[PDB]
Amino acid sequence: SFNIQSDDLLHHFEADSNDTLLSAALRAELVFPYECNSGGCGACKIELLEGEVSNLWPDAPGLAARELRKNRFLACQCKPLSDLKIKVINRAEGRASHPPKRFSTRVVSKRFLSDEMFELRLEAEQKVVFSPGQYFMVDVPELGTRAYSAANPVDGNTLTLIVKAVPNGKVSCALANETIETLQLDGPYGLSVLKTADETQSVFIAGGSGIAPMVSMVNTLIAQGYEKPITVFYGSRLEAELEAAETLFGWKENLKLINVSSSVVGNSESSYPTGYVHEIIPEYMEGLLGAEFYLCGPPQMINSVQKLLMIENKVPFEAIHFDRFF
Ligand SMILES: Cc1cc2nc3c(=O)[nH]c(=O)nc-3n(C[C@H](O)[C@H](O)[C@H](O)COP(=O)(O)OP(=O)(O)OC[C@H]3O[C@@H](n4cnc5c(N)ncnc54)[C@H](O)[C@@H]3O)c2cc1C
Ligand code: FES
Ligand code: NI
Ligand code: NI
Ligand code: NI
Ligand code: NI
Repeated sequence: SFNIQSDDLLHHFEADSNDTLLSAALRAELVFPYECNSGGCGACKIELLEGEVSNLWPDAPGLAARELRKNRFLACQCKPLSDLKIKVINRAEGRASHPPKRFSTRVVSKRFLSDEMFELRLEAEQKVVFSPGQYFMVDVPELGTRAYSAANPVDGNTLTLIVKAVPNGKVSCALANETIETLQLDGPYGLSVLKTADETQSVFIAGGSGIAPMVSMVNTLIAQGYEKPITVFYGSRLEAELEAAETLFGWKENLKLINVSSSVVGNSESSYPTGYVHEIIPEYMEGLLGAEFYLCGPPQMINSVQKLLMIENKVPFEAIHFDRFF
């Protein structure tokens, strides 16, 4: 156990040799800036002042090469080799209600939603807790560990994942194609979560695997009797996934699913608006004044929709929740 000190933190904390600095801080009940826990966003960046560390992923894109030369690391990609003194670069913007914990699961079902998208249902030996919008780190031995979002409302010892098999992707393709009886998880993690307050309505915008946290959040709203409008914009190049989306969300009168197809040929025998979600949203924007927006999944879409909302319209930063998968 190594002692980790920082003037930027409320108190020092211990880190086990097997934890990253970010994981250890969160288990120590500290607020710590992060978003993705996956080396892409850069939010968890630290400067190493005293001590030695192991860099889990030198080529992590969340850090510029110049920053590495200036003794910076990503806390989510950094393990201590000694007691440390660190500087936390960014201001922390939120704290999760449930802290991350390691636990085992049994895979109780696998179901293909389309050629590339499938649903896993997992069972733990104790209740699986999270805030809808959060994710769990799923390890596949000898291949890697990746974040996957809860796709269910919180419910006993269960967890649902919705995974897209990424071409040449190590972990997602293994989850798709292998028969795996047990999975070791660590979570929940994540700060982009369902919130209900003074918003006029809720708007959920995703593409591909980004559907997963949307299903948890929307189905939670349905279960909890949310009465304000819920609008889901969902895009894919594969119309089989748009069709799958129709079955994934629960039903309620105030829920509208707007599937948008960028597919080359017309499939499914159900015509959708064509193009990309950032092309379709503008004709709804007048009616979405005051919404809470949740943006989930792929970079091209989150980038395009972010510009649409904050530049072309006047949606404040505070009304938008970013869940970037990188
Ligand atoms: C917050 C968050 C939530 C997510 N939720 C979902 C979800 O609900 N459903 C879903 O399908 N996907 C989700 N993803 C994406 C998912 O975590 C994987 O990135 C995706 O499944 C592809 O992983 P892969 O191993 O198959 O592909 P790979 O291309 O083999 O690896 C995926 C990414 O990890 C990079 N990488 C390479 N080496 C390492 C390393 N040592 N450590 C970490 N990363 C490395 C790769 O360069 C690549 O960019 C989420 C991602 C994030 C950050
Ligand atoms: S939380 Fe570490 S790079 Fe995103
Ligand atoms: Ni102490
Ligand atoms: Ni404390
Ligand atoms: Ni809770
Ligand atoms: Ni455009």
